[PDB]
Amino acid sequence: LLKYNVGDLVWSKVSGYPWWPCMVSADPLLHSYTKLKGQKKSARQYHVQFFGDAPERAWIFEKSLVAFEGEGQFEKLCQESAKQAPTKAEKIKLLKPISGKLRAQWEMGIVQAEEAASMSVEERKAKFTFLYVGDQLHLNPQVAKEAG
Ligand SMILES: Cc1ccc(C(=O)Nc2ccccc2)cc1-c1ncn(C)c1-c1ccc2c(c1)OCC(=O)N2
Repeated sequence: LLKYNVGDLVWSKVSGYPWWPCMVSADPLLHSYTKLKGQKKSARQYHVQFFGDAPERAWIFEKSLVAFEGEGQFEKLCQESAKQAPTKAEKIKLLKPISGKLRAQWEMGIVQAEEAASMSVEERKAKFTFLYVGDQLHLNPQVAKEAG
């Protein structure tokens, strides 16, 4: 019984990065969207797209995913992440807001993710799925137009 499917929106937590808005999707080369790392039931991964103007994709462990509703969740995510931060500087980094080009990308991503959330599964899959030209990842022409 899978928690997510292609088109579902999630927040992803990767070490060294803030919680990021994402959408579960199929890996363009592997053609799967979920896997068991080492065939262990506890190490399930999902393939996700990271929302923003500079797109990326990755296999993220399900344990590092929280279903996405909106930016309102973000404050509590940082708080829960800082609660178990093994350092005070590590807790300061998590509670402090995002800066630089990363902030710009994160806000762009929140704008696309909240639009995707207001859409149905098939509408958001048709609009936000990355277009792949051989080995190049491109943003959907419409999404690229709305970003820049
Ligand atoms: C999966 C990935 C691939 C490559 C890179 C990468 O290139 N990182 C890097 C770090 C320092 C200097 C230069 C490059 C980061 C991630 C990455 N891991 C976790 N998160 C949250 C991301 C990520 C961060 C920002 C955006 C993003 C994804 O996608 C949409 C977008 O506009 N911004």
